[PDB]
Amino acid sequence: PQITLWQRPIVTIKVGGQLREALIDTGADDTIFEEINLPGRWKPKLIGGIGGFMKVRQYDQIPIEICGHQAIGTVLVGPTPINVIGRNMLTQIGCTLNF
Amino acid sequence: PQITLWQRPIVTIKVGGQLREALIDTGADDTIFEEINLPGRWKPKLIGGIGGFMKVRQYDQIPIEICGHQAIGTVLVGPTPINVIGRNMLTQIGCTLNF
Ligand SMILES: CC(C)CN(C[C@@H](O)[C@H](Cc1ccc(F)cc1)NC(=O)O[C@H]1[C@H]2CO[C@H]3OC[C@@H]1[C@H]3C2)S(=O)(=O)c1ccc2nc(NC3CC3)sc2c1
Repeated sequence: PQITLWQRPIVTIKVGGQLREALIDTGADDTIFEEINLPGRWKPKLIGGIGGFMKVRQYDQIPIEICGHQAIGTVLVGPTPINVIGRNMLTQIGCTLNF
Repeated sequence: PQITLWQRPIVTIKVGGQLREALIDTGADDTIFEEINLPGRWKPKLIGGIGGFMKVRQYDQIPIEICGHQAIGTVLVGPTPINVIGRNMLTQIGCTLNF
């Protein structure tokens, strides 16, 4: 779809067998969710944002469905105030900005 | 223009008579710059992001040029790790997401 920006660009996600909502976030390099339970090994990572840093778990090669489009890639799990779909996944679904 | 997401979507800005670069950030409600000097009255604001909160100065009705497009609106000034153009300005330049 085309999505305008009058409201937060929130879409429906399936990840790890669970359903969530997440913000299409062109300012995010990576994809971050709070309150998901992913399988297998992970690696602790510190990431920076406004406000400072956040410890996350880094999971690699995770399948995700983003508004009906399939992608796989790294998902970070940690205390973000809103789930975000970052460019690592957006590039796989052909998402672009236009003005 | 159309902008893909293989790299950070950074554009050239003029704000307060000064030239800067900033990220087109659909995950940002508001527009934030570090290291700009805006004229006139402002109001202290705490904003949240990953990592926690950040104190900013809130300036209203600030003209900005974003990749050659004119907008006016609220600009927040404070210690962000990267300057961001948020939806308050993106809607005025007709920016949309597409996939
Ligand atoms: C640069 C920064 C913009 C990136 N963030 C993405 C922005 O879109 C976030 C999304 C957001 C919204 C709300 C919220 F509670 C928390 C986050 N917006 C945000 O803080 O907005 C703030 C601010 C703007 O006005 C209002 O709107 C929401 C809120 C309020 C004040 S990030 O979440 O820090 C992030 C994401 C992925 C990522 N991947 C990395 N990988 C490492 C480098 C290789 S580092 C990294 C850092």
